[PDB]
Amino acid sequence: GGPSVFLFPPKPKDTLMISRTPEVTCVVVDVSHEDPEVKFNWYVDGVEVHNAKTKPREEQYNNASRVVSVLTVLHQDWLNGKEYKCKVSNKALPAPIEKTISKAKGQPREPQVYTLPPSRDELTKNQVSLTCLVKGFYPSDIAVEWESNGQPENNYKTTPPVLDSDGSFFLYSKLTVDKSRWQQGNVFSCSVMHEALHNHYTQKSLSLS
Amino acid sequence: GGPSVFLFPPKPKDTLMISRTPEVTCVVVDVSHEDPEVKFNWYVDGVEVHNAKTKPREEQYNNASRVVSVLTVLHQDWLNGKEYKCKVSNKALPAPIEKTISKAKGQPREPQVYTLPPSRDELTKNQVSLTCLVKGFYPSDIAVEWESNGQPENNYKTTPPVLDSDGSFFLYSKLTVDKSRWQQGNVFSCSVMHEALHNHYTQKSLSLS
Ligand SMILES: *[C@@H]1O[C@H](CO)[C@@H](O[C@@H]2O[C@H](CO)[C@@H](O)[C@H](O)[C@H]2NC(C)=O)[C@H](O)[C@H]1NC(C)=O
Ligand SMILES: *[C@@H]1O[C@H](CO)[C@@H](O[C@@H]2O[C@H](CO)[C@@H](O)[C@H](O)[C@H]2NC(C)=O)[C@H](O)[C@H]1NC(C)=O
Repeated sequence: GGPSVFLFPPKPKDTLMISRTPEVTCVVVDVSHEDPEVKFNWYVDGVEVHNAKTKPREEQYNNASRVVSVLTVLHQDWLNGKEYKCKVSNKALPAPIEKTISKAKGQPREPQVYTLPPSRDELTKNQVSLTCLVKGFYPSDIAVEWESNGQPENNYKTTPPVLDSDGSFFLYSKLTVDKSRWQQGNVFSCSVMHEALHNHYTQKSLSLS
Repeated sequence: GGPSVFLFPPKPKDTLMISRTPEVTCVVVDVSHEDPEVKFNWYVDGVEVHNAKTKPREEQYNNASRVVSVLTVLHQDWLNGKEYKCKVSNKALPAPIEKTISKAKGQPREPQVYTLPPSRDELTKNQVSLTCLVKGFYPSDIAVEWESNGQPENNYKTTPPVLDSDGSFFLYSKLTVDKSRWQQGNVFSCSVMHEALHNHYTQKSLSLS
């Protein structure tokens, strides 16, 4: 017994590209049956708005319900620091629950992007690691991708952002390719999207030296 | 109203060095005042043991209490996969809460450790990044450190372990030094501790080529 509220920011890639649709998501869990109806009020910088959409009710595994409201946001509103408030009114609540999110505050800093070839030690293995170091960025909302000849690469993993000692963030992205592709002289690229880059996008290349 | 239980494994460095003292920690939060007393029963592979120690009661910020029991463990017991069960008996509980932890199961895999010098692009900055790539290890319990001339370095950060595509883990550790120290020819070392290394320890060096 007891309903709670979680509020999620848009996905980094979505806020950075005008072609994409950034959304903020209000998730209500433990919806007491005795009180199913949930009213959502949305506010952007205090001003109530209405372009939200409540997706189908989902059935939890505890005799309770999950109701999700999704609010489409303007890229520029999000990047400019506007606050999004989701107001959840229920009967099983002493008062409406109000949650709030916004972009992290603080001076945006531009990611420095560095590509690092495999250690000579790794050339004895069947596959090698190509490393993309992304550092010095703020806020931590970022997306990183790898590609070669214009097509996405499958076998890569990216660390979460890590808080660095100067208050900015860094991460690494590791791409794994067969040693044969590397040694031939194939060219690989690390793409980085972040608000503090020109056109929200930079890429750095890496191939055999 | 309602008491819960969290169970924490020992610290990686502690299980790997015989000189250190690995402990498992049973944390009880929301200790209903009406029922303060908490009895701890500890079990190692089902066998009850008694070398635990209950640290001073702490006062939460919700009219409830926090009681912590700490169990000293044998390095080899932990690394061999023995299960640690913490049994919390309280009056405000329908039944004693039993929680359980053990080392992650699965074939231990040896970390491959690779040191990577700064990208040539970074030599235009006042400080440079020295990168230690640690990959292919299992389980994810690991510790990484940096040093030069036998002394620990201050300015480094290590990513959490990341699940790689073959089911093993990797991480990176980034050491930041003034460009001047790098270019002079100072030698830096990345130390790695993990159960699947000989003597639970390896290190790799990195200096100007
Ligand atoms: C699922 O939750 C509902 C409440 O949301 C439980 O229902 C109530 O059951 C009590 C009997 O103990 C009745 O007095 C209430 O009037 C019921 N309320 C409603 C809205 O039906 C129900 O018992 C729960 N299901 C299970 C299997 O435990
Ligand atoms: C802190 O928690 C205690 C219970 O752990 C609360 O105490 C009880 O208060 C009710 C009155 O509403 C009494 O009928 C009970 O007998 C009390 N129990 C005990 C063990 O004292 C107490 O009210 C809480 N403190 C605050 C400030 O809310």
